[PDB]
Amino acid sequence: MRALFYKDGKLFTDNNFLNPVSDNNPAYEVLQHVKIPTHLTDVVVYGQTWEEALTRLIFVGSDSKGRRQYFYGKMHVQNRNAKRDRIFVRVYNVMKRINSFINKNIKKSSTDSNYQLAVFMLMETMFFIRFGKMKYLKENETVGLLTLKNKHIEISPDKIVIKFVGKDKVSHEFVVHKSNRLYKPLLKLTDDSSPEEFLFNKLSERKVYESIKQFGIRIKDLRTYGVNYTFLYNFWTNVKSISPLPSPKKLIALTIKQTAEVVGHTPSISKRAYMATTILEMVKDKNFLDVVSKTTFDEFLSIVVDHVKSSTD
DNA sequence: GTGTCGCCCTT
DNA sequence: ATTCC
DNA sequence: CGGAATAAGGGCGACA
Repeated sequence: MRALFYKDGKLFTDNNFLNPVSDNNPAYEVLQHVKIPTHLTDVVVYGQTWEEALTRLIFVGSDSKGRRQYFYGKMHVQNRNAKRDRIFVRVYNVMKRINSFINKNIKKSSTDSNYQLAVFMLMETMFFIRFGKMKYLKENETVGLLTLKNKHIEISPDKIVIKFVGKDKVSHEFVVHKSNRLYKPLLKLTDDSSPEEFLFNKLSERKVYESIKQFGIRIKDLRTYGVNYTFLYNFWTNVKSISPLPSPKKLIALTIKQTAEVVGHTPSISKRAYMATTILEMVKDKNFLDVVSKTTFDEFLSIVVDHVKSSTD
């Protein structure tokens, strides 16, 4: 669709606002259905009907820091939500490969990029930490996995504590005890003598992208997966543990709250942006609780994966 | 090859 | 993404 | 619970 330029209710083909579109351009219908936020500038509106806008990019504008902010139609958003079912199955199906890659590489020297990649994947599948692009470190002092420095790693004789300030200035602490798979290779990777150096000093964005590619997923998919995996573990444990069973509502709520606290974000975003939609609806089915009764977690996980498989298509 | 940018899209 | 409503 | 408002993340291919 053609990008039209918006000024004071009016649409133009050029960014200098010298060439107006016709009064019957279909994007004017779009403007009847959406509010252009007053805080955005340099607004671009796509030339399309409202029906076409439902599934597409509608408009873009610059916020006060000059960032381009994109607004999408409701069906685009719904189609986005629907993907999480598929992502959840896909990661489950590739986890054994990821663990095989970790185990193969985690015995190498700490200066070997393959070792570092192994430790990156292990930390990620254990803690679901965000990728950590350098750009937000520079722009906002934001730390994620790739931008961890030795300063963020605190070594005690019993434990290792990873603490850093991540997206939206939300502080995070993850603890790695002596008995953890991760403890030895993390202790090995960290350089106490160089607080300001990156932990993953032989990695880069490109090198991470190239390595994750072999598993058919992105790093953020490991986070989507971990949220669901964690919800399911908690759901199972809850059904199995709490003496008088809470109401349905109360149980889902408790499970989300627990899951969101492990992951480090709000219950609201956990459900809105991470939980697979089919998982959520199957957990409302009162016929489901009985299936849970006498499963192992893996049997339980395996039934959920199968139901999500046959319900995504 | 590297570090960054610019666009798109997501949380 | 958090916050607010 | 849900959703509006707006801030700031990730993914990917191209530029310097």
